[PDB]
Amino acid sequence: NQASVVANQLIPINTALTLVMMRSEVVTPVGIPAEDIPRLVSMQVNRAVPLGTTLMPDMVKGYAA
Repeated sequence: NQASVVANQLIPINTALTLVMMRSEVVTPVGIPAEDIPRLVSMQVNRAVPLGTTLMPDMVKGYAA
């Protein structure tokens, strides 16, 4: 079971991510892993991502693979 980066807090659109708005939890589908948690710091999202939402790389502008 691979853990992904789920939203730990209410992340609004046009806003940067933070350690507080990130956590390691199992979810579906298998998106971004919890290994690049510090690499996806202060990353602006294309849309609004609420709590309990798999963080994908396609949505994260700048983050690829």
